[PDB]
Amino acid sequence: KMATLLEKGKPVANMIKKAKRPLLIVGPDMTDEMFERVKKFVEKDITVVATGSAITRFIDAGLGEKVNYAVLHELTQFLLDPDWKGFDGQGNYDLVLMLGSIYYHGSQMLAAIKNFAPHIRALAIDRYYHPNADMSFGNLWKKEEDYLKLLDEILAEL
Repeated sequence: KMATLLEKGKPVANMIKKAKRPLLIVGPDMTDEMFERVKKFVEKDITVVATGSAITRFIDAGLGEKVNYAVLHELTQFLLDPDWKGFDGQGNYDLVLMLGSIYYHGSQMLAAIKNFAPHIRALAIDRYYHPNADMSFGNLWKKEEDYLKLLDEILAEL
């Protein structure tokens, strides 16, 4: 199985709304315009976790106290455990969305979750196709605006 291609943001919003406990993982490979969208996600009914360098952006935006922090491989370890209590002690996350991942690392985490965590559905919502997600955006990086538009479709529906 390769990740089903997602071509619109509305379907992604719908899955976020239906999940019991959605988690948005935000890594360091975020353009300035991507980070404008991510600020807006922080205000939605979704748990946000920043990995590595991404945490600095949230701090400088004054959103430090509105997001979680993790080291990516450690967070992946916790996610794999079906019995992990999550950041708030109230459970694991049934829907995990990934953006801004260093591609190679994001790919390995997605493979780990696919192989070992059937309890999680994983969506890659980045500007590169991630075959290892359950679902992924395509290779949109040549025309970043197309990608921003998809993120805007998610946001408008949330």
